[PDB]
Amino acid sequence: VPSQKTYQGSYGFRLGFLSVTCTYSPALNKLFCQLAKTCPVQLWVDSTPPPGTRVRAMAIYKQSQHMTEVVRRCPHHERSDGLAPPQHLIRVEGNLRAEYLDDRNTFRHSVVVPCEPPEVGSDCTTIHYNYMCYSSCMGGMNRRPILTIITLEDSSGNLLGRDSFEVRVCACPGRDRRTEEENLRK
Ligand SMILES: [Cl-]
Ligand SMILES: [Mg+2]
Ligand SMILES: [Zn+2]
Repeated sequence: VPSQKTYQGSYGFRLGFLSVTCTYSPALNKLFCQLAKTCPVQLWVDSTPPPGTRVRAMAIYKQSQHMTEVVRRCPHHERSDGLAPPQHLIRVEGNLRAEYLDDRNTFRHSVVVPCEPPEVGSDCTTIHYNYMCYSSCMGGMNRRPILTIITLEDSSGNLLGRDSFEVRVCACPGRDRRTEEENLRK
């Protein structure tokens, strides 16, 4: 099972977050988003990682009883940008250099882009992710919560930093965030 251990590493790596289409709960460390819509995830570092640094996104099941199962789309949502394979839950929007990878040992999917410097007008680098299947989809996540694990890696795949967040893909992310936050209070 892929580690979800937070690891700021030598570069001080950590994530930040911004009709609601995507909303992040700091209290829950949980992103709520609509199907296939833009999810801006910010990459923050204290110092600039070397040339060739890469950023990988991968989904895992949050519950220990499901951690060994590969997160994939349900059959219905398999059937596009002509780049993300139809089985991949997570895709990147707006990056000409996205790589879609299947682990040969674990069968897990991931998407990698080069680590780029912050865009003009921003103190951080933002990646736009899309989630291609609902949390509730029978045959896919089937109501099981997931984590997205973001790893900062060197050009050879070695770990430089790690952070993570829970995700719910749902039709009414603002309402679902409110319900889960109010339920946490009560
Ligand atoms: Cl659900
Ligand atoms: Mg955090
Ligand atoms: Zn689905």
